[PDB]
Amino acid sequence: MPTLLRVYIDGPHGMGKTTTTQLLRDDIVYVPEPMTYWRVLGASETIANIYTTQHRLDQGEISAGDAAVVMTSAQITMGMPYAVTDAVLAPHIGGEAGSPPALTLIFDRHPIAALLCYPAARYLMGSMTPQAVLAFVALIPPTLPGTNIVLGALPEDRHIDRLAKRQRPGERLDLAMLAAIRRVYGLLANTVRYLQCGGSWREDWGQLSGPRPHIGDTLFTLFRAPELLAPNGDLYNVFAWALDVLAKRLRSMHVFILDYDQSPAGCRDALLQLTSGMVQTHVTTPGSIPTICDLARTFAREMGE
Amino acid sequence: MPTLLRVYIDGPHGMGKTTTTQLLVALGSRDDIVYVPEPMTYWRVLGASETIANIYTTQHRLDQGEISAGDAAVVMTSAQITMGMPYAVTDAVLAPHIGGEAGSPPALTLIFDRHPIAALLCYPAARYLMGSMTPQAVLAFVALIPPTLPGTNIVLGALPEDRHIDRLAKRLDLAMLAAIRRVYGLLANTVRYLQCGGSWREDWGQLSGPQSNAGPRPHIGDTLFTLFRAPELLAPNGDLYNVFAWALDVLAKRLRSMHVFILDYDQSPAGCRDALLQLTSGMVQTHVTTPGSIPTICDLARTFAREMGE
Amino acid sequence: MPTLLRVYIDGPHGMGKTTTTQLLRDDIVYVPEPMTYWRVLGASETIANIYTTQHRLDQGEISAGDAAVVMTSAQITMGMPYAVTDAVLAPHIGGEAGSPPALTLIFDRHPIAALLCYPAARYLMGSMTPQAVLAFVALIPPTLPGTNIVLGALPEDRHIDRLAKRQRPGERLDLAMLAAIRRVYGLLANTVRYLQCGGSWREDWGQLSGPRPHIGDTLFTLFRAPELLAPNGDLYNVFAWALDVLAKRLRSMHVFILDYDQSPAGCRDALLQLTSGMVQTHVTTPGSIPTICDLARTFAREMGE
Amino acid sequence: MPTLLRVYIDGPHGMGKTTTTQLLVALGSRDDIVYVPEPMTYWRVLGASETIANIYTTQHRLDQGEISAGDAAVVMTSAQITMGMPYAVTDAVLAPHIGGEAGSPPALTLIFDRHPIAALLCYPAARYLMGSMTPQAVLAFVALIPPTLPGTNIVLGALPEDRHIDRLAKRLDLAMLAAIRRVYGLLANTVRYLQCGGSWREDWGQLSGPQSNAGPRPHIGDTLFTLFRAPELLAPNGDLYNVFAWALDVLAKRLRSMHVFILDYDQSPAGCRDALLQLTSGMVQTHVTTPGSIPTICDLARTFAREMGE
Ligand SMILES: Cc1c(CCCO)[nH]c(=O)[nH]c1=O
Ligand SMILES: Cc1c(CCCO)[nH]c(=O)[nH]c1=O
Ligand SMILES: Cc1c(CCCO)[nH]c(=O)[nH]c1=O
Ligand SMILES: Cc1c(CCCO)[nH]c(=O)[nH]c1=O
Repeated sequence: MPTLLRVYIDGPHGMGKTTTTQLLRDDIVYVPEPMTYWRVLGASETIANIYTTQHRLDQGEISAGDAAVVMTSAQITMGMPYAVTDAVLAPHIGGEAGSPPALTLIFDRHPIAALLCYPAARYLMGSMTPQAVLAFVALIPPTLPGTNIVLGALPEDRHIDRLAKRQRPGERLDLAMLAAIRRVYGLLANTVRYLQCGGSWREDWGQLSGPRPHIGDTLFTLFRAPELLAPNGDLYNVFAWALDVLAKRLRSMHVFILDYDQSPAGCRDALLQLTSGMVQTHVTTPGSIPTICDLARTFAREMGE
Repeated sequence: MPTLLRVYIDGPHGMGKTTTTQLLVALGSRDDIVYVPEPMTYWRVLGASETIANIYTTQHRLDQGEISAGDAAVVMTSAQITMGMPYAVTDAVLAPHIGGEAGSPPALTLIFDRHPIAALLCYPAARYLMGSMTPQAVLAFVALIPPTLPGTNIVLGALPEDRHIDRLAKRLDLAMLAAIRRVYGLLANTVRYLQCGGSWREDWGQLSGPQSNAGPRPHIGDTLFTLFRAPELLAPNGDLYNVFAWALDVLAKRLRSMHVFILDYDQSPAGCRDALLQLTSGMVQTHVTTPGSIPTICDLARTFAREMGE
Repeated sequence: MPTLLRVYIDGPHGMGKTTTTQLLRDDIVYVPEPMTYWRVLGASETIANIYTTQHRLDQGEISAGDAAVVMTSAQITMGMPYAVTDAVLAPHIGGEAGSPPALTLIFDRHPIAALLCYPAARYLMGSMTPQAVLAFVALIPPTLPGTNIVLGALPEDRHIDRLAKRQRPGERLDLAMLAAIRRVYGLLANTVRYLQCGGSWREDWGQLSGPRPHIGDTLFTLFRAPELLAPNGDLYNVFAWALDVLAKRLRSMHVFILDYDQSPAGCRDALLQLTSGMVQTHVTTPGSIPTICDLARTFAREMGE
Repeated sequence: MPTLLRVYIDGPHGMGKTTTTQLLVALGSRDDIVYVPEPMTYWRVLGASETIANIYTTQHRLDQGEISAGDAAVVMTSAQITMGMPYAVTDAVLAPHIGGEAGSPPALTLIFDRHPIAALLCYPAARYLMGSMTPQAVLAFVALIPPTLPGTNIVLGALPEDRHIDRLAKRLDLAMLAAIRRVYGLLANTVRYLQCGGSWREDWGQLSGPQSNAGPRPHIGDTLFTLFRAPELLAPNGDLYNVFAWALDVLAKRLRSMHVFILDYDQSPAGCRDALLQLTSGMVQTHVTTPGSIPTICDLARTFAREMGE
């Protein structure tokens, strides 16, 4: 059975993933940003709606409840392409191969960006309830073998610079959102590591009110929100179970950090040198490769412009 | 390994589902049958404030022309996320304990008040027909439906519309009642169609202009695939965009391995109970993954019930 | 408190770590190969003794028992510099910093090379008992925070080529040893991953006789050796406890794969791009940096030529 | 948290250590005192074949001039790895359960038949004096001595040489007996020296040409630091190579936080027992890290005893 290498380029937007993936006929396929789905297919100018809603919340034109509704609804549209892609690809993924590959599938983001990271950042911006965030978490697809996710590293000033000259249709340069999104992804990397080193959120939970990251430097800190706790301060079981799922989904992910503070050619090599430690899997059928190729190419043609 | 029987009682609201279930639970030994109730407390307090009231108020507002379709859709989509939360989280923590199928007593019987598809497919689809939700959002929810675990037995209910209207009326939105009844009828036909070898892609062109585990193969027009022939999902060449076509592939995959049964609610509560009890005999059981899965499952259900079912 | 980045360049010898580390005044210090300790200080031509002993075992001049004694004794000498370095450095290492660093300490190998990997490979060459290997494992120092280890990737033919032109004093080009050492390091990488993904050796033990690597692709397979089992096939508790330590020591390590199938400049950049995902720690005293620098420079001056 | 008392009975062999320990264990309740015996079975069968016999045969062979110093050193080094295995593995799995120090009854008392330093320092050092081990290998073992956990109470024994020779003689290598007695005397002085503020680096130059927890500061020449002034460890400038100097730093660090006591074995078994029992009163206890650490520790000790102590 042929081998496959899946690479999910994620992290905060505005550092250069697009460029980095771009600089790069049958052995590698690229599933690009589904901008057409966000701007036309799924709804009308989804990014624009998102930034306009936060801006109005900031100005006091709408309430926090109004914003959260908009924001929750918008995230469903944003993640759609990722969720549908994962669902049809799942059955074709077999078990790990071990320490080249028939096919290399490079994706522009993983489902957790839309189901965990963006929503968590919006929660930090006061435009999304923590219950909605855990509801998206509860819907995160099972982590399949060989789930390699590349997160970016970049000093904030440089990030702002880079983000400013590459704004998306309807986007507004919001420094508070940049900080929130950067904080979530930093916590994300720490969480995977925490979990991989044996961290148990239920055992360390008490430390939030008192060789691995401290629970306070992981995504678990965000869920100490008062909306999720009973009158005695205990976490409701519904949410505690959602955190159990988060732990299980994140733990088996393989995280790779890509330094974006270099030229596009540097990033390109950087990324390519990073693939040697990535985990490959076998496919389930002999005709899985071809199907995967068409899926990816069809996705790109229809949603990546 | 000990065996497990999971039964999800679902279908349109107002038929007597909850009553029936509690009567069934009351018959069995204290610990060989557990109930996972309707998470009303999560819907009224924990996830958000009064969700059902908000859903109904939004629709009414839309009907009166006090808000736009867009305004309603954003509220319905967000409300549906909250509505489905408890079902999704329960399925996610139960998943790992479910083993392979065994055969048609068992160590434990888990009766559930609805299945994830109620909140991720059925209500959203009914709201799409009510004009308070977009077809794109409905398909987004469909794509998020968790993998269907082995031994997924779903009991849907049958009941004459005049009796249902009567039973339900003590708002009483009759248009929504008709829409949810139609959606559940489509659902049963969809499973049947899929189990008889039906391929939506092959029959798609037959579109234009119930029994779940018995009968001949239904026409595609009598299944859920007909709801998605909306102009929003169609490209300039007439066919469905691939994004949406893939969502329909997920829908087929998720519903084809389920075991659906129809329970006639047009009888007394005790009749319903005994009818349901008889139906369990042809249902599929599964093994559990660990020896301590049973206890864990009981605790999960009891915990759920205590915190969210009142 | 200043931050520190420790980088242990390890993996099978002969791929180019030396060159890679070499191509690279106060912010980075290099602790080189302690060749002088191996050839003179600790004993006389230790590498030579090692390869001569295997060769004689292969030719049938000495017995397996004779070889194991020599081999065990030799490994104590080989690891000495690493073990003493770790022991005096331990107290200065604080907790993780999180997602530049005051000091970057690049080492030529980590204690597990001499206490786990080489011995395991020699066990595979029939020149070391499995009990001795688990005895070295039991002596592996506690895994401190920020333990980043770089392992190399390189196709076998290329490795042989590279190994052939860079033989060490007294070394003999042994293809059976190359395979054994390459196999151990491949299993090592799989083991860390297995452990990080929740793998439990005691739970999966039964699979050796019947989203993570299968236990059969980890270092645990090597310890199914008959010398370690009781008459009923059970693992003796002494050894089972040694495997518990292995799991604990390996699990919190951060592994990074460096592709050595490129020019030295490529490897150098490759390695440097790999540092962005490495874990940094705080030191315990304000004067820890300076002390660390002198230790490293003193080590280099006395043992690295 | 429950408290724990760990006592390592060590010192030269042939003084009555084992007997004394078993008498002490026999006094306490069944489960408040557990014994971790000498792992003879690991030394005779499990780790290798007959290790002690091999050690003694090698030395004899060396003495007779039937093998070289190099041949003996390779065998002694490898034998010492096997000898220390069970102590090292036990310390590694016990470590995580040990908490901070409490004060001078406790939930559990663990009596050990020797400590890791016996196999990683004392015997190797004695073999160095016997010419069957190199000083470099001895220092390699020293560098591998595990971090000294809190509440490390070590009981060393005192006994006149004529009585010891008598007690030990039913080979009888008197040179080895003298070497091991000297090493243990040096050890006690080393701890004392370190606890009185002694700095080997400051006093190194005083080298040329017992009581563990009492008395004045011993001279460096009466401590273990004197054994390492060997020509093999000295650079051309006269001083120690840094590699070896760092090994001595590890030795100081490891022995300075230990609590050493001297037990007089020149009395009857019951006298020894009561003497030992009285000594436990000034020993340091520690808390355990988890509430279930006690049971785990008991099982570990019982398992160890069953598998390796006969
Ligand atoms: C992926 C994602 C982005 C990033 C898209 C890149 O510009 N932004 C959002 O507001 N929600 C999402 O979920
Ligand atoms: C499950 C569900 C119901 C049924 C709950 C009332 O019995 N109603 C909705 O409006 N959305 C849903 O998702
Ligand atoms: C590190 C090591 C090497 C590798 C040193 C690099 O040439 N070889 C051995 O035989 N034992 C060891 O432990
Ligand atoms: C502990 C030990 C002993 C003592 C065991 C006999 O009581 N003898 C040796 O030769 N080496 C050792 O390491």
